[PDB]
Amino acid sequence: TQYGDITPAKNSGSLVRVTSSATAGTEVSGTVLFNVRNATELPWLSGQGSRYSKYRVRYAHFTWEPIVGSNTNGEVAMAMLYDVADVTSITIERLMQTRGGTWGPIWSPTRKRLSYDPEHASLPWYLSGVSSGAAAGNIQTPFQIAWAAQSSLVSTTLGRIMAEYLVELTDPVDVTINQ
Amino acid sequence: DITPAKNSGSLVRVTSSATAGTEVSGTVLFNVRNATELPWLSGQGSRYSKYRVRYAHFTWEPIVGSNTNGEVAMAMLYDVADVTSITIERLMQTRGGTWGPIWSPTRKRLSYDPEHASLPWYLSGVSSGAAAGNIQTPFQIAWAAQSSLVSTTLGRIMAEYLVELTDPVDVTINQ
Amino acid sequence: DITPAKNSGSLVRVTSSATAGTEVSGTVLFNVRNATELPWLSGQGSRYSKYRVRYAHFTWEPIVGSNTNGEVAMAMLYDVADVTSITIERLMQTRGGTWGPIWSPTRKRLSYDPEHASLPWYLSGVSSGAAAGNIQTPFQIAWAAQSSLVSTTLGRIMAEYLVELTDPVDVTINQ
Amino acid sequence: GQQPTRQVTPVSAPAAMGTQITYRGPQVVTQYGDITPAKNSGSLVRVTSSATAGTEVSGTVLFNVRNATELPWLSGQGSRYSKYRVRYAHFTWEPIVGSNTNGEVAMAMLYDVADVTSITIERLMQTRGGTWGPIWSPTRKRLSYDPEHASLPWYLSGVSSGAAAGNIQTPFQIAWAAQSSLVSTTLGRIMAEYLVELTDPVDVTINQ
Amino acid sequence: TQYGDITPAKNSGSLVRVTSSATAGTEVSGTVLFNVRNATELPWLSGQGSRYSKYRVRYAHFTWEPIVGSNTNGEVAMAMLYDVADVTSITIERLMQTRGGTWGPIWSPTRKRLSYDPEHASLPWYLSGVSSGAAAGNIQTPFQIAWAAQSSLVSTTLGRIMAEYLVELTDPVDVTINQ
Amino acid sequence: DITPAKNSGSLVRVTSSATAGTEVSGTVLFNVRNATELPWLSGQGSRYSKYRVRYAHFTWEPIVGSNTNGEVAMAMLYDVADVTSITIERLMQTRGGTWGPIWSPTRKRLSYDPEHASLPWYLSGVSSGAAAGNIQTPFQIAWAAQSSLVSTTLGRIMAEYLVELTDPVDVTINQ
Repeated sequence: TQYGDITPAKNSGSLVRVTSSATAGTEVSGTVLFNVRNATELPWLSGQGSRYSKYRVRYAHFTWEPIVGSNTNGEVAMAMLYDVADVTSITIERLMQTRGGTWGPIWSPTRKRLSYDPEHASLPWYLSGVSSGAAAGNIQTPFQIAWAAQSSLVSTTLGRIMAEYLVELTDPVDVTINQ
Repeated sequence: DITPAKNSGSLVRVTSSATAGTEVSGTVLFNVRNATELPWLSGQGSRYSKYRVRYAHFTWEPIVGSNTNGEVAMAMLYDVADVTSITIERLMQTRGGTWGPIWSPTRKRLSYDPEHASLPWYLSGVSSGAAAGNIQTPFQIAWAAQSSLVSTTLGRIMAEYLVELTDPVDVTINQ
Repeated sequence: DITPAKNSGSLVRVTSSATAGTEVSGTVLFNVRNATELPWLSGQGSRYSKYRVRYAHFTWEPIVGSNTNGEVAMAMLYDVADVTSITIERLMQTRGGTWGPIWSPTRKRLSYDPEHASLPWYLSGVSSGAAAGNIQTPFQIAWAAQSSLVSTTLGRIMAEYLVELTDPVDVTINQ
Repeated sequence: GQQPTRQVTPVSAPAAMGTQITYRGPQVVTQYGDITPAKNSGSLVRVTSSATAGTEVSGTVLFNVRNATELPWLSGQGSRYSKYRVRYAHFTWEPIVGSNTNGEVAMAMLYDVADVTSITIERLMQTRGGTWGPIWSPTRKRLSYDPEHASLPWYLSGVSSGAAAGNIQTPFQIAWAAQSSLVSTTLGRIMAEYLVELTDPVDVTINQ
Repeated sequence: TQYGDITPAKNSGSLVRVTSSATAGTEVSGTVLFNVRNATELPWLSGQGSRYSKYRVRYAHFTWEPIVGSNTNGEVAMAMLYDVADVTSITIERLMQTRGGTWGPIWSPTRKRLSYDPEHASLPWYLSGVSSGAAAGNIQTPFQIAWAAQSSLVSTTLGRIMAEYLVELTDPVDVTINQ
Repeated sequence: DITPAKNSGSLVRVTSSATAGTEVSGTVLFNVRNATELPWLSGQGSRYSKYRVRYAHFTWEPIVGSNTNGEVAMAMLYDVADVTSITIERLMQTRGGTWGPIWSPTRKRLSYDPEHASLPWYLSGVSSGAAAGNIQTPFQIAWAAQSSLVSTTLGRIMAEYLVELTDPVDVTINQ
């Protein structure tokens, strides 16, 4: 197969901004879908997912980016999920029991990054689509990043979750038709 | 253990718009259980659990004279969901886009790219729904055409394929 | 570190002159940020600082019947400044000139010559001006056509390319 | 028996992190060809907090042999040569604040003298060269120039006003953005070590 | 790439006629752009620049051609510039400090010729154009020849500046469109 | 020391006879100083003393629809003197004869045979006379055409060449 058939998208960026609960010390959870179509958290990537039919993730590393001082009193955790249907009960003690679970103090930048395991992809090429539904979801997104944090600080942004990746897109499509 | 089904056939017959010059668009699902456009193949799909496409080539087949005006276009889609907003200009910027005058037999052909199958073996099923559809259909052919003629049949979209089927199943159960 | 964007698309749609037999000319800038004629590509150009063209092939796409009179012509220009005095006879004596009856799909194609790029990597920018333009655009397609028909759309100018982009940039900043 | 179940890593933060820097002097040498390598280092920008707490502050720097504002030393060299090119250039963040402080910083590379608006942290993070981190800590990964992708084999030592003229005289720019709970306080500086090759001498008076 | 794609233009010719100031002993300056489009000083070359899109200079040597006797009292100087914007303050003492600067007595034909340095070209292929402006200028012309002379003689032509070159043109264009 | 000038262009535009079906004939001198049909080249010929043709290919370029009647023909002549009695039937029995329906782009092309140049290097001159002409022109293209249409322009005769020039000369002197 010739050159060009696969287009690599290598870049990084802020996945999400993690901000504390309005009630001091209350865990805050979240789940982020890794898509070429998640325009909210993967803008740069989304602008391309939209113009290609299929895609696959070559590699993706996630890390915690703190933006609060050393005296802050919080904790953070991340793990990788592979079922779009898994969206509840995201607690810290649970992420610490699921694949890649990384926990640490709020002020500390992640040392041992969390990474995608491609050799276990549920399928060769995922679809650049938006069809709602659990099944449809798992066929359009390879994995998700579950996270949970907590802090005595009230309604303050603690930091972000960074992502350094490289994904390959294939089969160009018209932005409009492709939706 | 793996059976190859090699054949060809007419997928669809394209008819001019009621309003001259206006575009007519469409989309065809490529699978072993598409009785409407891939009849011959359906007789096979009906008796095997899984399958995958080895190769598939699509072309334009004219019925009109070289004088007729208008043009055709085709491209490949890989999502049962996308079936709207199809137009020549758009198909032209889509994977595999072929085109040309309506009276002329397509030069370059539209071919399937197995290297990027979303999955090794697709299901010979008929379940409804977007997902259920993407699991049963490797791809679809999007097409659009327009002609100065009115409500006349311009031509057909042709298909030449080789499909590998596997895991035989009683036709009645498999549905 | 270098991303290839391979695709095709319709650049322009050429329409007959108000005065039959009279020539209609035009010029298309080839770059990653040309939303008008290279839409699909623009979505890429918008998110990369630099780029360069690996290969690009242009052709004539007829919409009219083989009976129609007139002819088309294309050539490559390498200066955003030159946009006047374009005529068939002239394009024919310009680098890469292709031509032929209006109803006929171009035989030989117009191809890009990277061996002579004015520079290694062009900027994905939108600044106005001749210079700023030559720094952002590797070349343009000049075309001219004439037909016995009146104010009718003759055909489209097609493009097939492979572009290598580099140095990603946030879409908002890059403008 | 089996392998470990987890991996523990001790982490710690000091009251304040920083860096002392002693200037050793610029390095210049004439060589065969017309080539003459200029090597130097220093402060690029003095990054100071927004008057409105928590608000983002930003900006960009042109890498020029004739940018008397931020690269004064380099200007002296630029004024005497006609052309040049960058061998390497690395930029880095240096904190003046205690680890107690809140905020973050980020920087990346741009290649069009015209792109100088809408600079923000979240946006620099998705731009090539993106580096970032809590404001109080020196930047681990540095920002380096990529000369293999230069648009010009040799850039010009000129000062013409255009946007194009600017891109013909500048190989790249440093975008940066930061925010902090502190108000109108100088957060830190962006340092730079680089090496450029000047060529084709010219009387300074004329080179303008 | 095949034969013919690049057309070599090898020749020489008079660049400029250097004539003295109306006021005895006053330095006279000048700048000459090396273009396939400078019809005033590079006629032979210009007639081709006009019919090609791009071009590059393989080599170019400049020399002083005196046409006044040994008893004449003057001096001449040349140097090479690479910024079209550099056009003022052209004095002899300054050319003698810029690249290739050659100075000598008026009656004496240049011995050590001044030459273009291609390995330092700002760009691979220059444009055969005329768009005014500094930037546009530097993209259409690779370099210029700055010169200055002076002599007790009044308003008399001292000599010429010769040029022996070889430039390669590429991408034919219609003479009219190309402007 | 030897410069190659590679390009193409329109030589002549052929127009139908006043009397339908009647033949229209013509002949084009191929040289570096033919401002009328080889303009671009003239700008080169004007500044070189000698030259020789590396390769030259001529073709028919239609402007009419596939319905139009009539035919075209071309052949190569090697004597400035011969310009009379040109007719299709005759060109067909002459070296390099190409032909075909008027609306159809020539299949086989007319090519120059350098192996038999009457001389190594031809002069870039403009002197009048048969001899003076044969010394300055390596060959000419004879053509003839006829069509059912009346006084309409049928098409153009195209040329693609590579010419080697030598011994530069000031344009003014060289004439």
